[PDB]
Amino acid sequence: MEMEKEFEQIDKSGSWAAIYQDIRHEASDFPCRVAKLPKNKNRNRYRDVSPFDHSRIKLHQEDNDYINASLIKMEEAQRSYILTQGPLPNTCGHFWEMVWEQKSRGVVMLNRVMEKGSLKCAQYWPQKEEKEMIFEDTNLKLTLISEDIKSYYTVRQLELENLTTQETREILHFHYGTWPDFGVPESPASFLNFLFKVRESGSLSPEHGPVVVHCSAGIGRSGTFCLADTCLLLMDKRKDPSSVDIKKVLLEMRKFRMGLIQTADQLRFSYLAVIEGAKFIMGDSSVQDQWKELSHEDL
Repeated sequence: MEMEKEFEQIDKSGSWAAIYQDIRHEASDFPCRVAKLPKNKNRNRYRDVSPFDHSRIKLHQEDNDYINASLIKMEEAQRSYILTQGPLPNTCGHFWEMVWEQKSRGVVMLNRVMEKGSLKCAQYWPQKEEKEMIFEDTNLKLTLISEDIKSYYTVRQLELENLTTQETREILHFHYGTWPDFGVPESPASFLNFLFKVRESGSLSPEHGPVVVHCSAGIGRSGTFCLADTCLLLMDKRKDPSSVDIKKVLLEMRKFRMGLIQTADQLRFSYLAVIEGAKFIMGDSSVQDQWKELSHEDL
């Protein structure tokens, strides 16, 4: 309601850039001293994207507990997310160690391994059933069990095994294939179709650890995904769309990780996705079938 009136106003006055820059100016600034230690330079994909000390995920290793990953703990919405960079060749074991220790059930990947001619993410999961991966540094084994390939995204079932204890867990991998770096999804429908696939899996349940969300830096596409989900959840808990202030929610999220949402068009898209998703939240169940058709997932 109030967010739709605000959307129309911003969009008629052509002021998304100024709205977005105001968010950047008001965003929190907290120290990232661990991320900037010399021994961690090769654990960071981007010099200017670091986790805050207060919200960084710590590995349960005695040597070096550092990974470029942040816990976004949304107190009012009662949902947590782990946002992280795309793993590097030397941090793939750390990534799966974090998944194990945090008891996550789902991993949401919003990028491709190669984008714009460069390698934006290591190949951190196995592409063939018969070629499992072993992470010797963290003593974990990862096997591809099956995969469901749709036209613009893929859902994989992985088996993660702690080789120390021989315990195994099913991890779901939700891989969005058509969301360009620094860009927006092709439509609200295709974004929402994917988001509700993650939701329906149970991966966002409070019974599990936080879902792990990443793109290449873990702030732009990842921030858009989490902002839309949190806004929809807030509206759902209250059953009241007009009670949600997207910009306040984004500023709250930015207390836990810098730079969430990287462009004014990604902010604008977040409004579009939440406004459209509100139709489902407020009881028009049939719109989910509409998104599935408009997303052309079965092509």
